[PDB]
Amino acid sequence: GRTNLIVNYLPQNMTQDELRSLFSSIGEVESAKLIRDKVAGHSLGYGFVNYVTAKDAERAINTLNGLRLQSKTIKVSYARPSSEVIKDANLYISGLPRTMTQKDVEDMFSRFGRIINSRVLVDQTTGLSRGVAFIRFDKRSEAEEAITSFNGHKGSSEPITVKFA
Repeated sequence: GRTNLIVNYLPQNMTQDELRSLFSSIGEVESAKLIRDKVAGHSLGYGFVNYVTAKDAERAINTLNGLRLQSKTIKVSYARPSSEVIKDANLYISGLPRTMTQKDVEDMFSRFGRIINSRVLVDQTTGLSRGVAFIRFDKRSEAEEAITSFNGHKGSSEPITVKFA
């Protein structure tokens, strides 16, 4: 479920602004970067657009890849491809307590390997923590361990589920 996309063949004078604006128009953007020569200032014509939702990221590619601009036919594609993302040491955890927070959940799983990233899910109406979370590990072996170490647990009502996504 990638949110990061790569853009290039961007017109030479397009600005980090026109980039963002042009990508926001499709969804809601976390951050957009235009790659500039730090010293000389000019656009190297690479763009990184990060969405909040994957939905909108998939939406952006469909609508914006191939967009004709100043004869520049820009290319929108997922920053990470299906070659690498598909091998992420990434697991779904339900059953977690509502009091835990991204960091809390992170530290409690520290003990298995290098935690690349983590997202904790909140409720739609209620808004506060849900007990479901996602966690990415450095390499697979660290995740297996969580699965073996935490799949089933405890004074709470339900057992915690750990398994690959």
